[PDB]
Amino acid sequence: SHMSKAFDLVVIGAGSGGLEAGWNAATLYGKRVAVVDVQTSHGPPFYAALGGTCVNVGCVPKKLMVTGAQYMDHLRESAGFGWEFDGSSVKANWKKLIAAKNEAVLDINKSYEGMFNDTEGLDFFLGWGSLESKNVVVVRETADPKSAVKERLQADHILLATGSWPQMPAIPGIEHCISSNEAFYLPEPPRRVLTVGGGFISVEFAGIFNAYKPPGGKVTLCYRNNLILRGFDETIREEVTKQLTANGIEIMTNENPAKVSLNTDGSKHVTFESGKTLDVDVVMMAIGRIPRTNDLQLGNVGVKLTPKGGVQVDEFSRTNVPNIYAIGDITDRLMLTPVAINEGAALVDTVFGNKPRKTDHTRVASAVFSIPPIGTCGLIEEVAAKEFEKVAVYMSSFTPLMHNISGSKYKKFVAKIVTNHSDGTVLGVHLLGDGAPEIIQAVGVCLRLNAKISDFYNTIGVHPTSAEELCSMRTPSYYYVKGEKMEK
Amino acid sequence: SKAFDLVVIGAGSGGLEAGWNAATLYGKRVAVVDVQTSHGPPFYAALGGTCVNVGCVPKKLMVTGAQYMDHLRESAGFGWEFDGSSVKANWKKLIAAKNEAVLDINKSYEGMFNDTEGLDFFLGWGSLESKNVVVVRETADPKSAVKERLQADHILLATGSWPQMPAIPGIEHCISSNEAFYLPEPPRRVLTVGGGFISVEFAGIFNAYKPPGGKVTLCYRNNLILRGFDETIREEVTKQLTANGIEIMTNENPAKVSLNTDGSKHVTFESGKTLDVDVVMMAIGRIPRTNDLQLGNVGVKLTPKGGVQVDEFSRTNVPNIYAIGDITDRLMLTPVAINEGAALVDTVFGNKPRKTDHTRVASAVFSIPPIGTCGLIEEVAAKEFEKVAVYMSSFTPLMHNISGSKYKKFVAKIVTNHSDGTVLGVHLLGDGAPEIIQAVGVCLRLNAKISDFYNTIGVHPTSAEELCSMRTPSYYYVKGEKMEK
Ligand SMILES: Cc1cc2nc3c(=O)[nH]c(=O)nc-3n(C[C@H](O)[C@H](O)[C@H](O)COP(=O)(O)OP(=O)(O)OC[C@H]3O[C@@H](n4cnc5c(N)ncnc54)[C@H](O)[C@@H]3O)c2cc1C
Ligand SMILES: Cc1cc2nc3c(=O)[nH]c(=O)nc-3n(C[C@H](O)[C@H](O)[C@H](O)COP(=O)(O)OP(=O)(O)OC[C@H]3O[C@@H](n4cnc5c(N)ncnc54)[C@H](O)[C@@H]3O)c2cc1C
Ligand SMILES: COC(=O)CN1C(C)=Nc2ccc(Br)cc2[C@@H]1c1ccccc1
Ligand SMILES: COC(=O)CN1C(C)=Nc2ccc(Br)cc2[C@@H]1c1ccccc1
Ligand SMILES: [Cl-]
Ligand SMILES: [Cl-]
Ligand SMILES: [Cl-]
Ligand SMILES: [Cl-]
Ligand code: NA
Ligand code: NA
Ligand code: NA
Repeated sequence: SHMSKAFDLVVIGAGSGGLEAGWNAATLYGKRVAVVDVQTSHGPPFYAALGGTCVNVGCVPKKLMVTGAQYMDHLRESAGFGWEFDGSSVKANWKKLIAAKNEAVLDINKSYEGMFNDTEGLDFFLGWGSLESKNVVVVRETADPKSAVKERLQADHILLATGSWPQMPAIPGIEHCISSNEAFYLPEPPRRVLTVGGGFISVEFAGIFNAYKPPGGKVTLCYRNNLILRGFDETIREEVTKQLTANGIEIMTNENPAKVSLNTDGSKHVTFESGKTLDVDVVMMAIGRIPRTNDLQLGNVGVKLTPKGGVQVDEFSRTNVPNIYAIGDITDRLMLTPVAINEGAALVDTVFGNKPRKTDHTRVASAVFSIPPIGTCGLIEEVAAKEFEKVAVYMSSFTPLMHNISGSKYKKFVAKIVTNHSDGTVLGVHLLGDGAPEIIQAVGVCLRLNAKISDFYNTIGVHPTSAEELCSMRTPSYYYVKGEKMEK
Repeated sequence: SKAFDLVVIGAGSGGLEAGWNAATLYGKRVAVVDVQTSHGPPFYAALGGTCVNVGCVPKKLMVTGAQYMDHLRESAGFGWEFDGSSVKANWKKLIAAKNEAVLDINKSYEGMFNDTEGLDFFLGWGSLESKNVVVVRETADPKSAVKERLQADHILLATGSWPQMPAIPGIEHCISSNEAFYLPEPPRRVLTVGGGFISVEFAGIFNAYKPPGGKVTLCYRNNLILRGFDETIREEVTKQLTANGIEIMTNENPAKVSLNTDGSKHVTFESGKTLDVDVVMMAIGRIPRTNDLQLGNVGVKLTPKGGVQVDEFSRTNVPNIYAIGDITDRLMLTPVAINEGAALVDTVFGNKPRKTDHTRVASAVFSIPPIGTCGLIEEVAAKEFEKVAVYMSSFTPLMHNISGSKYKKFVAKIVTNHSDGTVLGVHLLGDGAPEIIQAVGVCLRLNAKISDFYNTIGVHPTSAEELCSMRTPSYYYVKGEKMEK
């Protein structure tokens, strides 16, 4: 006999949260830390890898792809500013985009491999981790619990940071579908695609495919309810629909796939609940992400799950079992890279540092890299209204000037500030238009600072920008007093 | 004769706000005077002011059109394929395009005049006849035909500013930005003389629209362009403009310009260096526009510098004459004039004294790539506070690894008061900087601490988020001296 490798902390999942935790504990509390993940670089079969979802199959590569997409707009829009070239000569090369995105992701993988190798107290382990018991973490050959054990890891504390995975509805033909995962690796651009879901990934991939589809190509997005983007400011959801339609993407609302069968030429025949049908080369299922709890064998130690099925955790990320924590998408709060980063740091502060700290989950700034994009932070009006007696809304939506010249007149900029009209505290900011995501960041700081609308208007404009619009609104566009919209 | 509550000389940023606010929010009767109704030669500025006619609005659009130079090329990295050899930058098309945008705002501003009760527009040149009387002559010549005398309870000087033309031999062969907005064809060779934003912004505009064998040279008399801006940013913007083909001549200054028979220009510098160019633009400064105002008649006092003298409340030495905007010669910014012009009206036709706050004012340079800035630069803060800390981040973003523009570093710097952690200045370079900085302005109004920044959760992926992920200073200034203690 001989000893198992021993750690202060073992983290399952080398992603947005786990990596911040592992890093913080190794470089700032002098701890020995094990991080398990299922591949060392991006791609099939498991897509996520060293770096996590954000890095291999999320924020980073999609943003490249959305930048890739924006050139369709750019090239068209430049004629207005006098640019001339052979429009007939223009083709959008997917192969070449993917190959770019790929090796860029690979550099991030390779770069984090090197940082493990270079950081004393931080080691990586390739495989599937699970819980044999409350202080033992087994790393196995595959997700199957009968796969050969690779190593047993003795751990004082255990960090569950496995993230989330696409939710695939049980319908006939679901095997004929794909997910965000596979989208990143289509070998050639789909000609007709249907993205299923009215959420941020679907809306996003739609514009991507929209830009890179060949010939008489068509992109259809569908949503089970009236209006895409549940959770976002309601003017934005409408504007963004009209703008997605304008770039030639079509929206199916109050529609939901019920089955998919294969056509004899390999294409996809989709029947919705309503009897309706649609033929596409690809069906991208993007209807929700579910916490990834199944391979962890949490039964072995009895970690309680919420009804929705995420790892239940207190405001400090602790499970019903001492020394086991969870952060990030597996917890089913806000599914965002920076919330997982801020969650892991805080956990490590709490447990290894002198300074206990908990993640603030309100007033989190976020974006949607649609074309144009949304930038948002804080409460939307319909929520604000329920919880505050008097709520004011300030609004503005010129179609901006450059887009009068550029040809895309359909490209509005909406800006919205939602306030507690009783003292003027800004509860929420909601934007759609070019630069929206870049603008919203400091608004985050503003909110954490309890900024009042008076603080917004009293600050002096930067001209000429779209952001200056936010310091020009002084008169409310309308209100809500106890629950009810009014206007005066 | 005609007579009024408020008479405004200059239908510009400051004055048209002043006007409208007095005329609509207070029911007062108002005159506004300008020399032209729409944009362009001969007077360039016109109804709408500098910013609309020959300022922010037109340059923004032209810079937006320059950027497509960068855009068209960077599209390749993302797999866009097209015939590169068929690419032409059509200047006349952009100028025509810019001209209708500007023309339209003019027209609708004249639309606001004919729609609005008790605010009237007057064509011609304004001048102080008497402390209650404004003459509108037909031209700047103070001996020309009177068109109106306007009886003026209160008077407003908002005639803006004008390009400074140094009195060197053959100065007459140079243009300023005014003419630059109207050039019939894009120069093959251009010298922009000046280190400030107007010179820089135009440098890059001509750089994109230059015909095939062309070259944009910029000169500054001192060592580094953009005095007043963050130094890391000045040095970077310099390296990045160089990589995009614009030559920066530092430590050089024109002593004269003489005209060649083919129309071009022979620029001779103090150093004895010479360079031949198609156009010489002069953007070395902008002066108060007070020559034509006939101020002598009442003795409104100007300073040593030449701007009308004013207190915190825009008031001149002469009771009931006031001055806002560029004419006063502080912050030369459209939104500032607009703030000045409206606090004025509130402090004069209402409840509360209101003073425009000149500090911590966010601003931008629309260079390629753009700067956005707010609050103090580090050297100035090391002279007022005892422990200054500098927070720094300078990666070349990934989209630019893929793009081909590996030289496109994003710079993000926070200057702090290290004793309490108050942020005093935030300086940005890179795509988006002018948009990012706006809400930083608000922060700086709410007393933001460096920790108020790191504690806010970032939006990913954005450049902005870098402002929210700096916790350890890169270096310091201790009681004057720079170090990493
Ligand atoms: C398509 C897409 C686009 C997105 N775009 C954005 C965006 O633009 N901005 C933004 O803020 N957020 C975005 N997100 C969200 C962001 O990716 C996630 O919120 C974040 O990556 C998850 O945080 P996490 O800590 O839970 O780590 P994760 O990265 O999700 O998980 C880490 C790792 O756990 C591993 N793992 C799973 N099971 C095991 C096993 N038991 N053993 C070992 N390892 C295991 C996985 O391989 C993975 O590498 C996007 C997400 C997706 C899917
Ligand atoms: C190239 C350039 C780019 C610029 N870019 C920006 C920018 O991006 N952002 C920014 O904030 N600022 C910018 N500015 C500066 C901004 O334009 C000015 O600060 C602003 O317009 C000043 O407003 P004002 O009220 O003082 O008067 P102005 O807007 O300058 O208007 C003064 C008016 O007075 C009129 N006038 C002059 N003499 C008389 C007379 N005797 N009788 C009657 N009328 C008269 C003029 O015709 C003019 O319309 C830029 C300026 C230039 C030159
Ligand atoms: C240069 O600093 C780093 O790149 C190290 N990292 C830090 C500080 N936090 C992370 C958060 C999320 C991810 Br995904 C990656 C990091 C990286 C990192 C690299 C290697 C091992 C752990 C963390
Ligand atoms: C279209 O904007 C308006 O509602 C009227 N304006 C206001 C409120 N402020 C201005 C500040 C600077 C300038 Br330049 C222009 C305006 C316009 C305006 C237009 C015409 C006459 C007076 C004011
Ligand atoms: Cl292709
Ligand atoms: Cl759905
Ligand atoms: Cl041309
Ligand atoms: Cl100079
Ligand atoms: Na190591
Ligand atoms: Na303002
Ligand atoms: Na942060």
